[PDB]
Amino acid sequence: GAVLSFHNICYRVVEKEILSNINGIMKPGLNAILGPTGGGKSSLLDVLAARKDPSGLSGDVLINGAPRPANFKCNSGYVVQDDVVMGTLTVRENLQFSAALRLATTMTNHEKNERINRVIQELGLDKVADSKVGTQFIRGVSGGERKRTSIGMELITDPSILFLDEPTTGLDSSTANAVLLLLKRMSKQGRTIIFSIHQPRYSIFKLFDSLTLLASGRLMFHGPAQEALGYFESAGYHCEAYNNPADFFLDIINGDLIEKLAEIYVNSSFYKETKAELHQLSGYTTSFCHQLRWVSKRSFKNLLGNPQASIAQIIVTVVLGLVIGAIYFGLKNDSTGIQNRAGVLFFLTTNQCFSSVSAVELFVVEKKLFIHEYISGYYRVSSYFLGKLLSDLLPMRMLPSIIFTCIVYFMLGLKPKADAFFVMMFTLMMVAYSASSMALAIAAGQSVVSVATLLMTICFVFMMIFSGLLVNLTTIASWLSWLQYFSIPRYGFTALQHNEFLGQNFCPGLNATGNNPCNYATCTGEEYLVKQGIDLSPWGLWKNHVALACMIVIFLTIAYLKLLFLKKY
Amino acid sequence: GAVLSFHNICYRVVEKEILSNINGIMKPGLNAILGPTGGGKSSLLDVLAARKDPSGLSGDVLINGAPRPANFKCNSGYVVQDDVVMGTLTVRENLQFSAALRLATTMTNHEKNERINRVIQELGLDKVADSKVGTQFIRGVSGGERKRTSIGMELITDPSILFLDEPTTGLDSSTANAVLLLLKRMSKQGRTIIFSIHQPRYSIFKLFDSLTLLASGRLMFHGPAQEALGYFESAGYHCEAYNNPADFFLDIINGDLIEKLAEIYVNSSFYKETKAELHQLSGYTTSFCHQLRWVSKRSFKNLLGNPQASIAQIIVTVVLGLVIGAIYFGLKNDSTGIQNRAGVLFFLTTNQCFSSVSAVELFVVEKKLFIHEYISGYYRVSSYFLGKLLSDLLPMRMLPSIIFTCIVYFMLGLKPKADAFFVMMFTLMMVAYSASSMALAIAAGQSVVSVATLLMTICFVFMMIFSGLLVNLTTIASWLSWLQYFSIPRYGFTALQHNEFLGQNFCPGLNATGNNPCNYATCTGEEYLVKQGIDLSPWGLWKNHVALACMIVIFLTIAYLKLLFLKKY
Ligand SMILES: CC[C@@]1(O)C(=O)OCc2c1cc1n(c2=O)Cc2cc3c(CN(C)C)c(O)ccc3nc2-1
Ligand SMILES: Nc1ncnc2c1ncn2[C@@H]1O[C@H](COP(=O)(O)OP(=O)(O)OP(=O)(O)O)[C@@H](O)[C@H]1O
Ligand SMILES: Nc1ncnc2c1ncn2[C@@H]1O[C@H](COP(=O)(O)OP(=O)(O)OP(=O)(O)O)[C@@H](O)[C@H]1O
Ligand SMILES: CC(C)CCC[C@@H](C)[C@H]1CC[C@H]2[C@@H]3CC=C4C[C@@H](O)CC[C@]4(C)[C@H]3CC[C@]12C
Ligand SMILES: CC(C)CCC[C@@H](C)[C@H]1CC[C@H]2[C@@H]3CC=C4C[C@@H](O)CC[C@]4(C)[C@H]3CC[C@]12C
Repeated sequence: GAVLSFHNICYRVVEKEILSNINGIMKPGLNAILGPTGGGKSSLLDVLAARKDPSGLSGDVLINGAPRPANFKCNSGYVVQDDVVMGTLTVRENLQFSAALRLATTMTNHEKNERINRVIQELGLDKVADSKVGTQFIRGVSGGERKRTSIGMELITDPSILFLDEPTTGLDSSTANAVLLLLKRMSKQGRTIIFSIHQPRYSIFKLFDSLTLLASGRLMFHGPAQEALGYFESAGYHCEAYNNPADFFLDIINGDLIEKLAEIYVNSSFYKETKAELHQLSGYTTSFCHQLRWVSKRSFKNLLGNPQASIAQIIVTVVLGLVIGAIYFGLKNDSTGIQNRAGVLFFLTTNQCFSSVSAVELFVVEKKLFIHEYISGYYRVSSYFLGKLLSDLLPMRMLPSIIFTCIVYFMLGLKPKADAFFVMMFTLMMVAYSASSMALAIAAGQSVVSVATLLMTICFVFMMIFSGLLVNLTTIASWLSWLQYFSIPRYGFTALQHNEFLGQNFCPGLNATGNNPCNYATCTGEEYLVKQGIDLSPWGLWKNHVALACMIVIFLTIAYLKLLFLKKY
Repeated sequence: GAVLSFHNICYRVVEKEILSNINGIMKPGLNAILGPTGGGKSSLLDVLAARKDPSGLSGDVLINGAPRPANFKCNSGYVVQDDVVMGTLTVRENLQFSAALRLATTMTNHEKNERINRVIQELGLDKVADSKVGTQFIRGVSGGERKRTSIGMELITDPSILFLDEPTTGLDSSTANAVLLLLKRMSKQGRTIIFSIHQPRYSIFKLFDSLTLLASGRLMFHGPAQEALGYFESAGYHCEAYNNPADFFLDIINGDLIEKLAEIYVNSSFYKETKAELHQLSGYTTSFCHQLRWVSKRSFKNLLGNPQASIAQIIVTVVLGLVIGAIYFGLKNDSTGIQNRAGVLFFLTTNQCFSSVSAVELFVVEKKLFIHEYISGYYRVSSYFLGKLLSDLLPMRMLPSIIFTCIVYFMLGLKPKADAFFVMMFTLMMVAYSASSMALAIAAGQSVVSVATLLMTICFVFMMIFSGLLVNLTTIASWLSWLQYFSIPRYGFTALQHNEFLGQNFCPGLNATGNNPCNYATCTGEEYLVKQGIDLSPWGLWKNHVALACMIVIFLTIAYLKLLFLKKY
């Protein structure tokens, strides 16, 4: 099988050392890593799996007599403590996704289906193959079945070496025993299993083949688990009956010293033998389009399977549209036309902007899953970005603009032409895309959602002040005027005003005989636009969409560069 | 000491029964309640402590031979699974609060200080008496010390009977052993301790005096913990060595049936004896002002000790004020005066309204603590309400109005009089109070903050539409006009407009010789007000503050009635 031999490890993580001097050999079977919570057990596991940065590593990890290959992460499985499976998807769907992106595309779909069937049969999930996994807060298969599902996702590719972080934490005692019996059955086949656990039971402990006890980043013991109790008893720490030996081992460390125990081990017979053995030993699959298609498919299934959020936004949009159509019904070309028109346009623009602060959750929620799957070799950092946008961003943001315009444009009696209807729709869509893109840029590469939401809201109100309606931008002083070019709402609102007010007359029965509206009237739409600082040329309408497009590109590029330089280790 | 004898309990919680037929006697010592998670162990604990509604209870709880007194909850302590201590306060401060509200006011402060010193010495917290407890996510004393602090808060009043829900869950093994040794020391004094635990160790289990095993709402065993293993072994379920007997007992239930075990117990020698014994046995301190003072003091200390949130809001307010003063600097009485004035007033009003959706967290965050302390007899439901308002609501909402007005009123060149400055300040303060009150009304008596925040934002935008600026309320149709009287921003904005536009002239060099501004000019402020639908009489300014005050009263009363009828059991 495989023999993962680590020798003289020292990891320095501010320069702290969480693993000091750890050497051992993990032969095939069911190997273990025990110790207190603060001990470097998960850290050692990651070090052996190469899921940790090589910066601090100061030792030689050597598998089956040769240095670790570059494709080790891809050829070896790793199971997370908290399952990352997609609740909205069916078990077989998740297994199909993993098979699609990990296994070679040369394999035909029939062969992959056979492989998935084999794995499902082995884990014993055949009954619940076609059932939704569930969020573990939402209803679905049981927690043990979710854990089995994760194990299967990693088992698709026939891994020789398999790592497991806390396989039994949060599971019930019966479920935990079931999981570990399953792992023992897997190990009898020759697959080397390496895992870390917390507070095991003697029924569990009786199944181990090797034991690695860690405390405060030091090696208290490495050897067969059966002989560990004899070793400690020989050291003088006698054990009482009806006491789980694992608890006794932890108790010795707790003191109910550490360097003394480490030296005792160094003088053991299990250390010189291990030294002799170690001295003897020492001296992308898939194309870009495939990744994009599958990640987009998974995202769309997640969107449909959990429709509570999207449906609510659609409902709110429709209700607001029907209310606004009734309130502003029958806009008139009289003294009060200007106020109502400007007000409705302002409201639509700001509603499109402030409703886009819900895009911060697009990447924040799925951060751990993204990191795990990138390290495991599922996909590139580009395909994830493009697919997630194409699935979760384009349609949701493209809908509200269409709904609003179709509902309100003819109830309100706005311009009766077709050239203007689609300009309005396009303008609103671009505003929404730009605002959502700015949200992604700020919120990308973060795990906390609160701060990003606060920042987004503050920035948007500051932008909204510098829109035309509230301040008359021609009045603002020079040393603060330039801030208006950094406003998303300004461009959209200006475009809508240019589209609507060009041609209207708001003076009933002027008769223009004296030709004098008293110069303080605002009798015509063009006069209002010029007094507001807007340009009546056609370029004045499109120099706003140009800016919105450029802002979209800039923000999306920033978000990509933030995901690409994120720390994934 | 005390002998809490329960007999023939049946609790029906939709009519489900989670406790079927449970009888037992809990003599002085260190008694226990074990079983699986789904078993009614916490439910039984609450039933014995009277923290559960008497509706479902169908049995006789009898303490020391007499029915439970009405003041039982006050004379008996109860410790929650998740500690509710205030992190922002020092240990001694929390103990002082509990002593102030639980112990009689007749006791002098010197005696109470001596009592607190005794308790601190007993628990062994003397070293960390003057250290902040911490949130357990923020730095502070260790988790074990927080648990000891809770135990002390309950131990202030010298309870004869003491209840503990999961005293050791989340604690480290060494810390758990320390806590339980402390409880054993307390029990040797004659105090009857009753507690529920999960997955104990044999070191812990060796300390028990009585055992009560529950599974699926049925009594598997009640008797001395020492004899339990012999009982089960006699039943045929032999036990292996190096296995914790608690785990063996749970394993028997897991099956690695229940009615069979219950019948076996009914035929036991520990059941007839208990029946014989049971048959033998059967056949506000403080004034309102004190409560208000102390709850307000605690709230203020919590506000100062965690200043990250308040400081940020103050900073945002100041920054916005200084930006707005620069943008709108030197308002002129010309064609563009009306727009800028109306815009700034609108912005200030809506900023005061939308910034008050952060008040939903005032009561949502401290819901569990409020319920626990009300049931324990700390305070009334009125004193908590008034004190929490007086501490957390009045100052925070009263500051921003003052800051905004003082900064901007003279930079913008608004009315140069004093009568108007304070009208503006008062108007803004009332708007903020009314909006925050409406937030409290909706969010009161809830544990989830998301839904309330969404509702608040939606209601506020709907209100903002019906303000004067965007819609010209004189245009709206009759069957929808009446919705304007339910708008908080409308009243404030109308008041500010009435205060500012009354007397201004926005037509430079009219010369009024022909006396014709063309009737479409809006040459004067009064003309703008009347065209907007506002009343120029002085009553038109104050009929808005009257409405705001009435809304404040209505919403606060609603919130109180929602807290008073909340389910606390
Ligand atoms: C339109 C008034 C105002 O622009 C202002 O000038 O003062 C401050 C402020 C405003 C609007 C909004 N907010 C504010 O703080 C928060 C907010 C949330 C909104 C939401 C909820 N977002 C947080 C996504 C909507 O769905 C639609 C419109 C929304 N409008 C606003
Ligand atoms: N990236 C890091 N930065 C700083 N300290 C770290 C980092 N990774 C580990 N450590 C430290 O190394 C020590 C070991 O932590 P460790 O990972 O082993 O926790 P664990 O409880 O044993 O893991 P698990 O519960 O998942 O099995 C800790 O003190 C931890 O703070
Ligand atoms: N107010 C309630 N409404 C509905 N069901 C309830 C209520 N209180 C308890 N139950 C039910 O009674 C059963 C027992 O739950 P229980 O309180 O004992 O959980 P527990 O794990 O044992 O408590 P703990 O962990 O804190 O020690 C559960 O099925 C629970 O859903
Ligand atoms: C760099 C980051 C922070 C994003 C900021 C980009 C902003 C400031 C840039 C991006 C593209 C720019 C626009 C590009 C084209 C023109 C047309 C010109 O006739 C007027 C200015 C205008 C309208 C620019 C204004 C500033 C602008 C909107
Ligand atoms: C239960 C909730 C919705 C409370 C909101 C109640 C509102 C609708 C009530 C409370 C007090 C009321 C005001 C009381 C006094 C007057 C003066 C009168 O000359 C005009 C109406 C006006 C201004 C009322 C309008 C409606 C009003 C503001």
